[PDB]
Amino acid sequence: MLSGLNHLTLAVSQLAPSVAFYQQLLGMTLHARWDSGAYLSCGDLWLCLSLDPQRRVTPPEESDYTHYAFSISEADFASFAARLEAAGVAVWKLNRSEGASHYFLDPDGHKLELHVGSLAQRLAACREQPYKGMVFF
Amino acid sequence: MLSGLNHLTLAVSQLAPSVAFYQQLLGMTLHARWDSGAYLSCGDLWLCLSLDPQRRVTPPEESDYTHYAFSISEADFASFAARLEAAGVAVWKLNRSEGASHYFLDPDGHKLELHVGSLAQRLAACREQPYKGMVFF
Ligand SMILES: O=C(NCCc1cccs1)c1ccncc1
Ligand SMILES: O=C(NCCc1cccs1)c1ccncc1
Ligand SMILES: [Mn+2]
Ligand SMILES: [Mn+2]
Repeated sequence: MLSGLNHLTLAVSQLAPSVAFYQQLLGMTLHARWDSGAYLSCGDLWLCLSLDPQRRVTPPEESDYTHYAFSISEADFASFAARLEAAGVAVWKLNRSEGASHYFLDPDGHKLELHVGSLAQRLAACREQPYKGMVFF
Repeated sequence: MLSGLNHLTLAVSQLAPSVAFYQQLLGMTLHARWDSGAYLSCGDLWLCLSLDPQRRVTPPEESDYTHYAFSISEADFASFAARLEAAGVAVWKLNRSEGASHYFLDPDGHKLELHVGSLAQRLAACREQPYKGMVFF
């Protein structure tokens, strides 16, 4: 039986800018680094950066919608988004769904998001206003 | 301040086979499905499957090392891996370079993993068998 997400591994083309982004800009804790990767944590999340020459710096129009959302409080959302903006971090989508969301790109074009709100909150909103074809279990 | 992973969203090319993979084969909990997506949970993880016409079925030699690992206990690991194998689930890696792991593919070629152990346990193991050049902070 699976009990949760164990870790998220992102392939990166250059380790130093990726460590700078996740540790310094995004404030994650750096636990270890080696010649070809790093381990960070963000709350319960175990993040691994893996140096991979096969990683392409990928424009958002050229990747699918797969993405990784980080939790932040409503109170902290706007100043964190403003930090990303000051740092020149690109946005790949505008929010049009419930709960605050900021959609931003990492140095290799990994699609990231800041989101406020849980699955329970989303399901409650969907019960009131179901998406097309929506069924609950 | 970021506090963990709010959700993982995977782009899928065919919604029904992907729901079946995560719910029926992997045992995740299905909460809702609609014409263009589904919401599941795996312990605390919120997983969203999003139907995306841009998603391609991608062989593992064509994608980078980005991957998603799910936690499983030491008692359950081997029999879960063996059932994925008996079900014909494709694989993408064999060498256990980060502990007790089984590497397998979803229907679209998303790179998945079963892993036993926490970040703390991996750091302790790495102190004895470090990756090349490893430093601990
Ligand atoms: O997902 C299933 N089987 C693995 C498919 C895959 C082949 C290669 C990667 S995943 C499945 C789900 C429900 N009922 C029967 C079978
Ligand atoms: O063996 C299991 N599930 C995969 C079955 C499938 C085979 C092919 C598609 S789904 C299982 C056993 C006990 N409790 C929960 C799950
Ligand atoms: Mn999202
Ligand atoms: Mn892994």
